[PDB]
Amino acid sequence: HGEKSQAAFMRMRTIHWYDLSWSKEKVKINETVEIKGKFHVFEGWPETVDEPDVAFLNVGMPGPVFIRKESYIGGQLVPRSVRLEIGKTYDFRVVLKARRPGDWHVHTMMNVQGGGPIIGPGKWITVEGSMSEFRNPVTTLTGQTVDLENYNEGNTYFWHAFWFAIGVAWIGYWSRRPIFIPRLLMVDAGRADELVSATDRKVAMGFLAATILIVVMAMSSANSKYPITIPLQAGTMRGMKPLELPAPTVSVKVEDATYRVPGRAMRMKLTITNHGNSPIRLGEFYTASVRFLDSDVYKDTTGYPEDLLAEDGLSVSDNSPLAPGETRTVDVTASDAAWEVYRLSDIIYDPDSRFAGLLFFFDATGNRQVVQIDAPLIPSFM
Amino acid sequence: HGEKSQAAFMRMRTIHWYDLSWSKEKVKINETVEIKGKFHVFEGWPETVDEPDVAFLNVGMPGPVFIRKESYIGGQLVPRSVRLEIGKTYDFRVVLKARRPGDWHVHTMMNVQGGGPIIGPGKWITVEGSMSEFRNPVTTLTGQTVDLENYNEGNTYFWHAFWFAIGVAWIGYWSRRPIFIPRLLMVDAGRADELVSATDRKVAMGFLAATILIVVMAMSSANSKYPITIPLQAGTMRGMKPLELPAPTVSVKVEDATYRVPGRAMRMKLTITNHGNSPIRLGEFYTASVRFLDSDVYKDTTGYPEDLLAEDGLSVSDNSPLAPGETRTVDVTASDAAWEVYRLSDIIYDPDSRFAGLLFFFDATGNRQVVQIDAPLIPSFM
Amino acid sequence: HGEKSQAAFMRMRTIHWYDLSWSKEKVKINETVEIKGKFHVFEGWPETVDEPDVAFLNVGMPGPVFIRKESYIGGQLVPRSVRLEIGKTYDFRVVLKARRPGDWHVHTMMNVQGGGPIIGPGKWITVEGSMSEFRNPVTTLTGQTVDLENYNEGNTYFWHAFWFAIGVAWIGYWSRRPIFIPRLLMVDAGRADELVSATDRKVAMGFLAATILIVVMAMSSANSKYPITIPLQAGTMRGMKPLELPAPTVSVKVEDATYRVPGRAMRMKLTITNHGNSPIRLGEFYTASVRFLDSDVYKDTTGYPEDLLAEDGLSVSDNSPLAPGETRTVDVTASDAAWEVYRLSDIIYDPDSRFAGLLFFFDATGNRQVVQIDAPLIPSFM
Ligand SMILES: CCCCCCC/C=C/CCCCCCCC(=O)OC[C@H](COP(=O)(O)OCCN)OC(=O)CCCCCCCCCCCCCCC
Ligand SMILES: CCCCCCC/C=C/CCCCCCCC(=O)OC[C@H](COP(=O)(O)OCCN)OC(=O)CCCCCCCCCCCCCCC
Ligand SMILES: CCCCCCC/C=C/CCCCCCCC(=O)OC[C@H](COP(=O)(O)OCCN)OC(=O)CCCCCCCCCCCCCCC
Ligand SMILES: CCCCCCC/C=C/CCCCCCCC(=O)OC[C@H](COP(=O)(O)OCCN)OC(=O)CCCCCCCCCCCCCCC
Ligand SMILES: CCCCCCC/C=C/CCCCCCCC(=O)OC[C@H](COP(=O)(O)OCCN)OC(=O)CCCCCCCCCCCCCCC
Ligand SMILES: CCCCCCC/C=C/CCCCCCCC(=O)OC[C@H](COP(=O)(O)OCCN)OC(=O)CCCCCCCCCCCCCCC
Ligand SMILES: CCCCCCC/C=C\CCCCCCCC(=O)OC[C@H](COP(=O)(O)OCCN)OC(=O)CCCCCCCCCCCCCCC
Ligand SMILES: CCCCCCC/C=C\CCCCCCCC(=O)OC[C@H](COP(=O)(O)OCCN)OC(=O)CCCCCCCCCCCCCCC
Ligand SMILES: CCCCCCC/C=C\CCCCCCCC(=O)OC[C@H](COP(=O)(O)OCCN)OC(=O)CCCCCCCCCCCCCCC
Ligand SMILES: [Cu+2]
Ligand SMILES: [Cu+2]
Ligand SMILES: [Cu+2]
Ligand SMILES: [Cu+2]
Ligand SMILES: [Cu+2]
Ligand SMILES: [Cu+2]
Repeated sequence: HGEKSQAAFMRMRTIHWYDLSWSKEKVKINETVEIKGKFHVFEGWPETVDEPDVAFLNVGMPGPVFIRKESYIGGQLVPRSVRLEIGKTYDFRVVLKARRPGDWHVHTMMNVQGGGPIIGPGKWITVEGSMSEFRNPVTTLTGQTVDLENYNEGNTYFWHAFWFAIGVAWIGYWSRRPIFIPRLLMVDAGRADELVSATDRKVAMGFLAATILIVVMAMSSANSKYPITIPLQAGTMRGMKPLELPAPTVSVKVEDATYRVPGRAMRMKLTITNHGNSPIRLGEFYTASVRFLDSDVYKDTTGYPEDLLAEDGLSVSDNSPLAPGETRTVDVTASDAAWEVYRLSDIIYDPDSRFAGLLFFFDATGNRQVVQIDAPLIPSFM
Repeated sequence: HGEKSQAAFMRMRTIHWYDLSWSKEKVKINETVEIKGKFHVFEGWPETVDEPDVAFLNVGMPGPVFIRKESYIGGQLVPRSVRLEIGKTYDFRVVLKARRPGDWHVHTMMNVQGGGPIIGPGKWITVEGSMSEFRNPVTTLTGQTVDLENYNEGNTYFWHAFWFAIGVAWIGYWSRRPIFIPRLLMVDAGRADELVSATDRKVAMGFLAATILIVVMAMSSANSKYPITIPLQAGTMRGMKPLELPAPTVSVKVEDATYRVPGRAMRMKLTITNHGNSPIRLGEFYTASVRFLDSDVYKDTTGYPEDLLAEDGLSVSDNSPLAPGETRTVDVTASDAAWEVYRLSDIIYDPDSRFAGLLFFFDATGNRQVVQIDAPLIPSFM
Repeated sequence: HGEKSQAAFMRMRTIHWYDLSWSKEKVKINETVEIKGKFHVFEGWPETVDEPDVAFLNVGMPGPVFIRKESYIGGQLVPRSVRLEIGKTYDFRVVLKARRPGDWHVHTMMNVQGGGPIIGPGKWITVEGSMSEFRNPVTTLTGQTVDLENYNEGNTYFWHAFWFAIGVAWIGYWSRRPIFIPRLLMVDAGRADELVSATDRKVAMGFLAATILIVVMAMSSANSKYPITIPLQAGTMRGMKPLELPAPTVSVKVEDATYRVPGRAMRMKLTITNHGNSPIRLGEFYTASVRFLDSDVYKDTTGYPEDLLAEDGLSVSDNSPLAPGETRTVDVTASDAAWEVYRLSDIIYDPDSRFAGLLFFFDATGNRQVVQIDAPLIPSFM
């Protein structure tokens, strides 16, 4: 939730999430779900979004209904912010543990500093069980195993209640006497010195000394109880390993790209050159989490969110085997209610009417090439 | 105009504009002139100029004597700011349309954010005709063809005059009575409440209600008249395609570079190694829009501004065919009044006495190699 | 001095200084000492240190006990700040001239803007002689040879004394009369106009006119005496040539890296793959200026500061010739008091417990390969 309201061109021109898998659709409490996939950083990064020099891989959900057990970018655990390069592709994996029952829309997201949220496709996952069964065991380097759900709760309650009680007692010591009107009149009359006695001064001195001594003793006792402590671990982790992918033996030029403004579709003229890899055929156009597929060339079998999957939303004028070398100019039409449901038609309000997306080409043997396209998008009103 | 006053080293060390062409020297009104060329970004970019992450290709002229019909960087239209990389070469093309008659010095420039203006060579172009014949037709996506010279002029005049008249009427309603002295005396005397009557309150209420209602009705009518509107299109366009140029089979090292301070020339010792490409010969040294040529090796036939063209300003101690492999140390002398006219001799006031420029080598067949040189420049006073 | 107090991980993860040489250990006054070596910029640059876009090569010493005659980065003189790229290796050379007698700990350092100091290994150098024998001759472009120790000293003294005397005379002219109490009483009594006479006004006018005229005449005389002047030369020098080094035919993966917190050592599990270059053997681990060596494989003969040299501080479970192709998992133990002396054990207070260093592999013929390792460092308390 939160993507439909984001500018259409910003969603089109930031990060592209390609083949994704979810290990389970329905999980029990304390069971783990794995979300893996690839994300590509668009070369034409918008200028109002800072470069992903400081980026964090996040899980979009209405709260800690899951707990993120681990997250890996390129096989490396990433508990901190990371640095990503423009134009590179990265594998990502996220292992989550179920905490609260219910149906949850879970998304993979990249939070970018100086940019904001970049939400990926969301999937509905059902958690069955009771929240009381959730456990979060962690073993420390000191040899102690604790449960993070209730660890250190009683100590915090005790100390906060103790200090609150001390403050309440300090206020109530003075609250046993007339408070506001008689004291104000006495101060106005010049009898302020009569409002504080020697016993009050002794009580204040005792309160101050007891507070300081208790703080010192509590710090000493806490140090004795936990002689091994480390500061909070923070920093930006550089040197993320990107994917070394086969360059596309397929070249695609966008002649024109238009959308009818009333409109639930997008149309584009494309010149495609096959540089080998056998006769190929376009099977899918990915724009903003929406996948328009050509049923005759490719069929999704990964449980891609159906609200974002158009099984026959790709209409190519001529989708015949493009013999290696053939340069065919084709008119592709990406049509689906998701265009209007995911407010991609709101590119009419955007201060930049340019789109970007991914095209997937398959040969007879099923090998897939990914081609990256970007162009300006012209609205049609006649 | 405006380059002679810019620091000499800043002009030497920012952008180099090489082979340029102008389609016409004399044009009529509504006729188009094309300026094409190449620009190279110097690797040793000055630190006080921000990197050209946000750069705009501009035309330097005393105003809209021309209208910039289009501009292309690397074959791509660039109506917005663009991103350029240090050390890369780009083709540029600018098509302008003549608007006002007269002789105009036209320059190609790169405005760089956090840096300032980078002016290129200027050429004198004559426009013949009358300004009243200039037309700027534009066809909108709604099917309307308009002339940008006078489009929406009457509407703006009408609305501004209407609101100015309303304000004048509001002031003049109160201006029919004594204004300053009697009213001031009455307010001082305590008779302020007598200065505003019930009729005045009713008039003020009517003015407020009429203003609000007129604004609302005008907005509704404007929306009805123009139901299709888009916001201003802005942004920085990345992914500019640079030139893939042959690396210079010629290696040049600058041993020493000196200039006499009184002085109208510059001298340099150079070690040149030919790595193939047949016997070569230096034909031209480009510094800051000034081209020093060796008449025996090369002759300009592009109509390069004569104030910046020194046909025999390159004197090479030995400019004989440098057999592939020969490593000759030569003393080159670049001499021309342009050195003093374009205030390149003002490098003596610069907080950085280092120069940069381009050397052009030609073989027997006429093939040209471009070598890029940079060195510190030492003034000579004895 | 000043490195032991710097965070251990910051010292481990910034710049690595490898093979270094000092021309002399004991020098006389006016004699020169050359310090050469290589420095590598770590790829995982810490986020709290700005990238070395503006870096200066500096000499760490308690003052001008030496004078830095020259400094070269990649064979190019670097009197100004320079730009360095992450992940590149550079040669550096520094020629210093002895000025003051005594024993001096001299370090090579890289000052990085927005980062702070990066100190390299320090060496003790003895200077014998008298400071009065030190000379700093410099020949100007005007044909004058001067000594920078005493040049322009007398002129500065004369002008400062002259202006101070003028100010003292101005104060003392008024100081001959009663100063504070009688004047205050007269001003309070309303007799302020009697405290300044016409002669005082004439004296003030003469002082003002003389000051302005003297300033103008002094400027004119200084211009006449030195008709050739240049502004201060400043700027950041880009285009530093890095080393083109053989990629390591040796691959090393860090399985685990741990340190006992009481502790004077560090332990690591490593998987090493030989990709040719004959049977190899680990001979040295460089962490933070500390070099742990395996005496049986390599011996230092460069006079590396002994406080930072552990001749037998590298213990490899199996350090037998790793036949090209062999993938051996070995347990290496780097032990030395320098770990505690140079406060590398203070990584326990660091907000980032990750280390980086260099491994040196030698074959039978003595050829050396440098492998770069980085990992998180886990403290052991049991
Ligand atoms: C829950 C209260 C709201 C917020 C409390 C915030 C800070 C505390 C303020 C007052 C503390 C001192 C009590 C008054 C002097 C406590 C005090 O003096 O009690 C005797 C009073 C005074 O004697 P008197 O002049 O002969 O009688 C006048 C009132 N009948 O008599 C009483 O019968 C008791 C009345 C006082 C009861 C108020 C207690 C509520 C405060 C404790 C709340 C603790 C929880 C805090 C978080 C919400
Ligand atoms: C690092 C330097 C210290 C900071 C400088 C200021 C220090 C001030 C000193 C007092 C100067 C005022 C004159 C008072 C003369 C001595 C003095 O302390 O008198 C009591 C004064 C009231 O002043 P007075 O009676 O008119 O003074 C005349 C002689 N008694 O109250 C206080 O000082 C505050 C309340 C009583 C203090 C008891 C200790 C509790 C507070 C400290 C914590 C102790 C427990 C430590 C935990 C381990
Ligand atoms: C061009 C004027 C300069 C700038 C104007 C700026 C804002 C407007 C100020 C005054 C408007 C109300 C007029 C006075 C009450 C208009 C008004 O009350 O007119 C009757 C006056 C007053 O009657 P009275 O007391 O019996 O006579 C005294 C003056 N003789 O009599 C007149 O004979 C007319 C004199 C007033 C003429 C001034 C008009 C100029 C202002 C309109 C300019 C519009 C263009 C604006 C942009 C420049
Ligand atoms: C979103 C919330 C609204 C903002 C809150 C403030 C609103 C204020 C309300 C009035 C409170 C003061 C008491 C007045 C009582 C009602 C009232 O409006 O009285 C007239 C008052 C003068 O006060 P009064 O006579 O002593 O009031 C006693 C009873 N009449 O003048 C005004 O309110 C201003 C001038 C007359 C207003 C006429 C409408 C023109 C202005 C609004 C635009 C209407 C056209 C819309 C275009 C589509
Ligand atoms: C070294 C002094 C410290 C700093 C000086 C800073 C600025 C100068 C202040 C005073 C200058 C005017 C002198 C007084 C009027 C100089 C002046 O009027 O001298 C005659 C006085 C006054 O005559 P009187 O009323 O009959 O006698 C009263 C004092 N006996 O008599 C004297 O016997 C001389 C006393 C004055 C000597 C003070 C001189 C010190 C100042 C010069 C220092 C220069 C070095 C500067 C850097 C440190
Ligand atoms: C660029 C524009 C200049 C700045 C504008 C202000 C200039 C002010 C002028 C004076 C106006 C006040 C009326 C005084 C009338 C003329 C005048 O100068 O009178 C003397 C006034 C005192 O005023 P007054 O006697 O009541 O004036 C009545 C007629 N004399 O003192 C001063 O002006 C200051 C002290 C005397 C000046 C002598 C010259 C020394 C200062 C200047 C440097 C000269 C040497 C140059 C070196 C090459
Ligand atoms: C959450 C836990 C709540 C803690 C509650 C603590 C109690 C707080 C205040 C008690 C007020 C009694 C005032 C009696 C003066 C009532 C009073 O003033 O009585 C006259 C005495 C006469 O004493 P004397 O013998 O003639 O002279 C002194 C030596 N003999 O004067 C005084 O000066 C008596 C001073 C006594 C002050 C006691 C207050 C100390 C409170 C510290 C509390 C510590 C916090 C808890 C620790 C875990
Ligand atoms: C650029 C175009 C210029 C537009 C010029 C607009 C004219 C402006 C002001 C007229 C002043 C007349 C004042 C008469 C009070 C003169 C006045 O006060 O007369 C006494 C009346 C008595 O009226 P009554 O009948 O006894 O009671 C009300 C119901 N019957 O009192 C009032 O309260 C009369 C109020 C009348 C106010 C009229 C002003 C409205 C002006 C709106 C202009 C709209 C803008 C143009 C639209 C395109
Ligand atoms: C470090 C070097 C130190 C320099 C010391 C300079 C001496 C400073 C002040 C002298 C005070 C004498 C005051 C006499 C008034 C004492 C005074 O006021 O005497 C009455 C005269 C009467 O003169 P008169 O003839 O009747 O009228 C004028 C034409 N004839 O009035 C005046 O107005 C006299 C004005 C004389 C003022 C002289 C002060 C000029 C000082 C400039 C110094 C230059 C700096 C050094 C250059 C290298
Ligand atoms: Cu959602
Ligand atoms: Cu992409
Ligand atoms: Cu010009
Ligand atoms: Cu260049
Ligand atoms: Cu030291
Ligand atoms: Cu390194």
